[PDB]
Amino acid sequence: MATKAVCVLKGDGPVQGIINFEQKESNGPVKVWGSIKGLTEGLHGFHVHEFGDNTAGCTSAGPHFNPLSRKHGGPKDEERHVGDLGNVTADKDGVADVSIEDSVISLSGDHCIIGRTLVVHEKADDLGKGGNEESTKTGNAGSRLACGVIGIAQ
Amino acid sequence: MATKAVCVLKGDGPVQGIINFEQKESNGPVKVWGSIKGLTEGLHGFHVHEFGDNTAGCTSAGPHFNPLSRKHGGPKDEERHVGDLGNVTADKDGVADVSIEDSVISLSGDHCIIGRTLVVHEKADDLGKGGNEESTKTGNAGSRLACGVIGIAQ
Ligand SMILES: [Zn+2]
Ligand SMILES: [Zn+2]
Repeated sequence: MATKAVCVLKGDGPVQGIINFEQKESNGPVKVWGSIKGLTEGLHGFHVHEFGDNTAGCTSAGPHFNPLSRKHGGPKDEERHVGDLGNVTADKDGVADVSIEDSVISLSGDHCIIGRTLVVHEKADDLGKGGNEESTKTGNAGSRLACGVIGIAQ
Repeated sequence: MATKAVCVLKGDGPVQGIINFEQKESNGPVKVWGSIKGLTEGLHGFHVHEFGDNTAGCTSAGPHFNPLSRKHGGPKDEERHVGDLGNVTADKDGVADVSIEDSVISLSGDHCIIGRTLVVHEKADDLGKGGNEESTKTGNAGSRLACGVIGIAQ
């Protein structure tokens, strides 16, 4: 069973990064860390999308991974998509040194995110609190700057 | 339980392709089809490798996916790696039309190839019948020309 995964995020602009995942036990959290560069300073939505399909770049990854058909939320919310990892923050150099721990995604089982797509977005995810229709779907995080398929790692 | 998967192959050179996987029954075969271009005319090894890790390009994909610790063979041989999908054939325009049906790989359970890497190789795989060590490991198929993580598809 997988205890590590990795994702190489690429896109058509300056955004690119490598993100690691580790889950030492299948009943425990997944640690998510890595570095993405090229980002405008501040918050960027950071989500696992349903499909690991990059045939049309980031668009073919589909919507946020949402096997329980919930509304969009922030990672601390009970009402959230499985793929709702919230925001990552880039510094004044444009670098996001990601450090997230999440207990809803998994590397095995029904919430398994291996073979799905991680996407870093153009804007802040409002964590489902924006009061418009879009907030309940995407958090108003805007376009997909860079993405990659989440793969099993050694 | 995935029934469809896709893989976008890319590498440092011109080899590019999209390969689709479909498995309508969990205990049934997998259909594998699509097209790779930019290849030299002739046969190229076509394998699922163990890690869906592209951090160092196709090198970080590691060895052929081999959960049952067998020897390398062709896809019709009973002694084979789970990831041994034989050769694809490129025509004079450098295009390989891939169409195979395989009963050893799966899109679910312990042989599951989602999150691993499909790699197209520089030379013909000798199907484990070239009589040196290298043949029983890699089939002497040589360099990795392009690869991608195998992702869940709609
Ligand atoms: Zn969401
Ligand atoms: Zn092999």
